[PDB]
Amino acid sequence: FSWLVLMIALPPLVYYLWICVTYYQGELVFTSDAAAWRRFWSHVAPPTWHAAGLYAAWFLGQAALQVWAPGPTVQGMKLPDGSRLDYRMNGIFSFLFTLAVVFGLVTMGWLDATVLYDQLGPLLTVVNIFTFVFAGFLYFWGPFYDYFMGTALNPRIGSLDLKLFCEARPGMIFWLLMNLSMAAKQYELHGTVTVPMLLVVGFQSFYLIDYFIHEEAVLTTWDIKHEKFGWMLCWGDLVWLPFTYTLQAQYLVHHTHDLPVWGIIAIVALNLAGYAIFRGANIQKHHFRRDPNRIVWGKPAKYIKTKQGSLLLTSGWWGIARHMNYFGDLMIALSWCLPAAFGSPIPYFHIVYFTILLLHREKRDDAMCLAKYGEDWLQYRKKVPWRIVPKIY
Repeated sequence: FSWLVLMIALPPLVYYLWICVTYYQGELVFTSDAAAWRRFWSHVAPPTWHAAGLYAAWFLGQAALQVWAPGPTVQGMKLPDGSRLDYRMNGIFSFLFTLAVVFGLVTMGWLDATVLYDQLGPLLTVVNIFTFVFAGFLYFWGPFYDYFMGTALNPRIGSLDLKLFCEARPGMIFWLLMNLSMAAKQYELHGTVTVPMLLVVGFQSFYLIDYFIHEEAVLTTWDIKHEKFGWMLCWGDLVWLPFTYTLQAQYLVHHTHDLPVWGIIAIVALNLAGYAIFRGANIQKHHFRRDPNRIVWGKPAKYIKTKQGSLLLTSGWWGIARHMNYFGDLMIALSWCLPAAFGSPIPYFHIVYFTILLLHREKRDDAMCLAKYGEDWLQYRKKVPWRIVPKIY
């Protein structure tokens, strides 16, 4: 019921926003006018052979890389059953490689610095069709909406795991490439790469670089550990992420304003405070959980020794709130959106979205650790009451 309608509803929302930002001036268009709606929705681009070819070439370039990237191999999760999946993983080498190759096609003139901006509209629809055909196949490898949530758990061909792959290669690297192309397009249309583009493009670049340095970490996440793929997962990978995360740069492509240096200082500080907290918390959890006795913020570490053989840090960021890290991530989000300034609501629809996401994620994780840690978790929730913020929530 809600799922098939949500399923048909999603691709339009991406078109809507894209149309909005590119063809209008990033204003939230809404009228009741018939003629206005025909003008609005005519802007949807049909699927071109050069686009389908280009994407298919890219997606298979990444699949190729994912399969023959140098190494190492890691064991994956799922302690019971065993039920321990092999993961060849070369995200770093892959990333560097596809950069060198892509920039290489670009200097060789064989590809244009701006293809991803130019042939964008058709890509959106090409990938939209490709994910539907794809989700059809994912349904076929393994009862009305199962298209939505999928079957066969973590499906593979030739040591290629699809949830992880789509999570990473053809989805997220495309994100940075688009950003670069859109940077390039701002320069071709206006003579300089404006500072807000450099903030946005650099910030997302570094976030991604950070992501791959911690490629192993995403082997423990809900997407990977628990939820079994499906159209929403696959489409969230190939479509939602690149074509909405690039909205800031999209917007900026024809918004060549600069920011006052105080805005520069506050935005960057926001981003780095956010990274101190997001990466800080995780490292701290780890470095504590490999040596409890070690100091954490000077003081000897305060932990709760859970009956089911695990330790819960009750100090450092984990002492301040149960999810400082999520807060870190959210600061980071807001720091991407603020270069865009206050011309339009569109660039900021990420922090709204991310916020809701984090809220959902928090609730889930909370439940999970109650199912696992029982009273010790409750004891913990007694020690550290604040979910994220933490004086507020």
